Amino acid sequence: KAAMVVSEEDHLKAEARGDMSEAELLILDEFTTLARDLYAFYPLLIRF
Repeated sequence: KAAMVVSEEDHLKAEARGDMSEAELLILDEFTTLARDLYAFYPLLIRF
């Protein structure tokens, strides 16, 4: 998940043309999802 979101972000940033902050909003929702997944699993992972 982290790899995909970061890679789409990098491709977006490379393709600077046109209105991009919309796709950045979509990827920021995806990143909020990803950080939520991290704060769901990584606490148990750290404890383990």
